[PDB]
Amino acid sequence: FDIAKYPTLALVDSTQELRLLPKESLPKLCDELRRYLLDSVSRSSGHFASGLGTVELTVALHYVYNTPFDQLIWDVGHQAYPHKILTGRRDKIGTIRQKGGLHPFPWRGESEYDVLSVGHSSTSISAGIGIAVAAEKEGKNRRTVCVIGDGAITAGMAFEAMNHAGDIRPDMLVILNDNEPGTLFEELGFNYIGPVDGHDVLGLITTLKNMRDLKGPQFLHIMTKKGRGYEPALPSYSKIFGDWLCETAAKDNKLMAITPAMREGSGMVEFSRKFPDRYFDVAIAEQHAVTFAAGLAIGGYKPIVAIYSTFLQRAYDQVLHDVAIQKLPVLFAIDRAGIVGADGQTHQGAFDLSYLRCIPEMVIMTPSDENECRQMLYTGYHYNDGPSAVRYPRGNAVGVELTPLEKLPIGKGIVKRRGEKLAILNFGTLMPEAAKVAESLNATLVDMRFVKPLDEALILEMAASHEALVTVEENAIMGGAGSGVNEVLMAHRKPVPVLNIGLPDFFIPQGTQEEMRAELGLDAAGMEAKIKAWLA
Amino acid sequence: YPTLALVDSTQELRLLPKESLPKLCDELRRYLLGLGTVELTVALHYVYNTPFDQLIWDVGHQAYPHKILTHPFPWRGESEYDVLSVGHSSTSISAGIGIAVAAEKEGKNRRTVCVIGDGAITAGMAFEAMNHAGDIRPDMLVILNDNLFEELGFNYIGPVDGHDVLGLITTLKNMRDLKGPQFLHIMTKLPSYSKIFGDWLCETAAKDNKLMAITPAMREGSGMVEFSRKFPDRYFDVAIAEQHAVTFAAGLAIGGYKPIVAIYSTFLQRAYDQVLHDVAIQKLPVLFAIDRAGIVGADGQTHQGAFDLSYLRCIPEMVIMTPSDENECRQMLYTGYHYNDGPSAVRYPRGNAVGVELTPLEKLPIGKGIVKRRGEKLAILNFGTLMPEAAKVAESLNATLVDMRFVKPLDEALILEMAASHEALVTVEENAIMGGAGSGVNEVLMAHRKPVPVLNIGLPDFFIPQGTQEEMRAELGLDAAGMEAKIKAWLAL
Ligand SMILES: Cc1ncc(C[n+]2csc(CCOP(=O)(O)OP(=O)(O)O)c2C)c(N)n1
Ligand SMILES: [K+]
Ligand SMILES: [K+]
Ligand SMILES: [Mg+2]
Ligand SMILES: [Mg+2]
Repeated sequence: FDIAKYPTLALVDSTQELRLLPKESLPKLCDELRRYLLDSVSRSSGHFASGLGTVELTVALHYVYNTPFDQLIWDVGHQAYPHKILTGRRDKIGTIRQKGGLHPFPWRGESEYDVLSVGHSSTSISAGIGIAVAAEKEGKNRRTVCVIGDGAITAGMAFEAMNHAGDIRPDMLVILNDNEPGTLFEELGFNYIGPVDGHDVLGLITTLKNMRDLKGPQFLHIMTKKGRGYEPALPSYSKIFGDWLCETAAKDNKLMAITPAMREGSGMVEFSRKFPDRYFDVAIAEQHAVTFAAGLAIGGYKPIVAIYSTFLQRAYDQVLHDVAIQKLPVLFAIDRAGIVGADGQTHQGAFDLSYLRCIPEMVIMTPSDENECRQMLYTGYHYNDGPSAVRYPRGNAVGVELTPLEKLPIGKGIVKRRGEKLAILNFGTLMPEAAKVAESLNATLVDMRFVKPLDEALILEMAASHEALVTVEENAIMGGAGSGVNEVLMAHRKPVPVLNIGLPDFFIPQGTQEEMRAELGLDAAGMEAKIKAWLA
Repeated sequence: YPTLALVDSTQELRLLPKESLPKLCDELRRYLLGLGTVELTVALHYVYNTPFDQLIWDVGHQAYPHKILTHPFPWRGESEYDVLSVGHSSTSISAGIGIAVAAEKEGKNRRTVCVIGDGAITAGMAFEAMNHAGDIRPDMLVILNDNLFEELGFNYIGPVDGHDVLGLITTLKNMRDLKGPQFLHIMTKLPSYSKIFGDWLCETAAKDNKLMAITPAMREGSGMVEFSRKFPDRYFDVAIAEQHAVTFAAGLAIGGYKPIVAIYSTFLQRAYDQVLHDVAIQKLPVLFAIDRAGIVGADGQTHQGAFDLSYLRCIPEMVIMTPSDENECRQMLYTGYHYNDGPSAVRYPRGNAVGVELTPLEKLPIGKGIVKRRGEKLAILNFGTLMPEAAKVAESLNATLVDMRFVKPLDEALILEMAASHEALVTVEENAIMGGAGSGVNEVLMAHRKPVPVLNIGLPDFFIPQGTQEEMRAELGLDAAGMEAKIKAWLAL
């Protein structure tokens, strides 16, 4: 790279080299690393911003700790760009977030300097304790350290971890990256130090050096500048939801909406401002969000849990045990359903149509466009026999016309086109492509609307009038909606070939949503090819 | 029981004179003859206007006295005095602040009180609940039945004697008009699969230094008592924290050890995200010993390990094994333990094993089922411990019988071979039919466009009620006679 523009950064290709530089040279390095971050990564990545706040902390860590031998763990990892830059990926940083480029967050297979693959938050301390325990048994003096944000240390996990750490007392350092006190951490069993200036590299080095050597659970609380923030993980469906939320809240006082620290992402900013008394941000606590909704439901209100498909994974037990078993009519507005894009593997809303389907009493809806979305939220909100869910992708609507809200009959699909030989059953926002395939193959097209309960009569009807069925969904094929269709046919002993089109059995790689959907054969062309190969 | 006899409703309890209450506790305590919440239960129903005021018990395992003055745990559909249906722990505070906020907006002065044990306050969801309450500050009382909070946002009171009936009454009454979140701290006083698991653990821990066994507060339940005593340095009880349990295992694997997470199928539901994000995505070889898989019996809907094979199955890189007997179980534990390319799981039911011969440990080829009987027209694919019954059906209908062994990856060749060899297939599993093992079988046949009819036998789409395992299995048709009857009717379609 521009060796003359960054004379000091140039002297670092590995942390080993970095540890060779003299202390007084570090402040200058930090300046070059900060400028380099702003000059090489596409601003379209947003996370470069979160990285800015850890520049000094990262240099201090790799200078004091013996990495990659010592184990460094970043929570979430959206703040690890400088970490990647200082660990042999300086000249590859410009490709981060892109298809075939560096991972959006630390990834174990990408580098020996990445100890834990992260994306969801609050996992650092737990894995960290496991790592420190192994290091202690190893007996080679391997050191452990975790960097966790003020927001991430909000999850129950973090508490379970810290409480456990407080008991077995492993030699490890937990660094609180506070960019928004210590009594709690001391009560939990940690030796607390801070708050400290997180942008004083030399000050952090001498502090880190001392604590790296101390025994037992150590906790350093630092403060970093938050900056202007970053973008969260035809109107978007998030805005559709938000708008519906506001208008519904104005109609009746029973609406209560909850988010686990994703107000903006789920499109609830305007809502939270106009109805502060109907809004709840439980912090990064998906588990409490759901059971809190149960309580509200029990108390006679109508709770709505706004949660991403990927994060809803952490509240599975509350959904099933605290809401489903009790038939509590909680409405789940699941955003980021399907492939989410740049965030990659750790954030795909690839499994909700499966893990939710095996749950008794659960009603699962999948809108094909923004009007259907509104109608289903409406239906879900007025469905009081149990829990209901409406899932939608990250992205813009199709631009359809919006009709007056009307409850949709539960478990009923609707044929959109009458064809021959082939009947394509669509579940979700992949409809536009499915529509192209049907028109191109003169096949029958059905918008299933409900994943559960399934419109069995309609399935049986399509099977009886066609040679083969094709199911389309943006979710894992295994256990998903198509799988549900197969189950119905098998039960009635009407074995009609069914091609289940959906997500393959591997975690979906990062890239553009369009770019990744095409690569997986989830577009008109790709789908027709699959059908061709299958029939062949 | 002269004092208790005068109590058939909590309204009658409130009519009695204070001085009489202590005698009631002694009687109530002898009637039962858990008994450690007698004094508190009375105090609460005596001071609070229940069932108008909402009383929430965490876990419910110790709600017997509560039920007398009023299912194994409090169930909303049973009584109106059971505000929240429980089973799993740490839900009280969570649903409770939800109920407190509702009561706040209702404006009818309805009170909210949650009773939680010291074990339940170790769960991550209790931490999230208290934090949130300390923020929005709803009017409510959390009672810690002990047999930091001020830092979370609560006004702490105590400690106080939990066995002093009149004492608790006075205190509860004194806190009547205290606003915001209040916290009252009181002080109170034939082999089974679980067995083969524990023995296997001890045996294995004696062969290497890598094994590490973790449990989220269920030592005896998972039959690990012996192991904890013989290999204290390989045992880890992380309290009621399923999430941390799994991610802690991930860390042990990253460090070079071979972690084994011993957890109930129901509770594993609470660590779903850690299993998927912290183990599967990193392809870390953690082994999961899933106990109480299938119908557990007396514990009811809140403890049924019924979705086990459905939620793990959609996860990429996951290896799922379903022992048909105790010998298979040890082979699979051994296999899963030495499978280093990713996470593996071995699920087994609560209760006694079949009584088969135990053969020396040997690795099983991943994703390979085995044909046990070759019949005609029908091929029965078994997944799990319902095999004895499935075998009876096989002999009765002269059907081919196969022990699939793996739920994932499935033995596709065997499935395609069987489908080509018969007119129909029948899958048997003690898991929800929807998204289960058999469902996976359907998927293979369809992907190959070889649609032979398949009869998926498993648990129905409703939470199954409490009752002995045999009773529930016979009632659901997971009986030999029930299965055969199901097959006949299915073929009669
Ligand atoms: C379990 C989980 N829930 C939600 C998210 C979405 N998320 C990603 S970043 C973030 C906030 C993290 O806050 P903090 O650790 O203080 O870092 P900061 O946002 O200040 O950069 C959230 C909610 C997540 N990654 N994981
Ligand atoms: K509802
Ligand atoms: K293993
Ligand atoms: Mg922060
Ligand atoms: Mg207790």
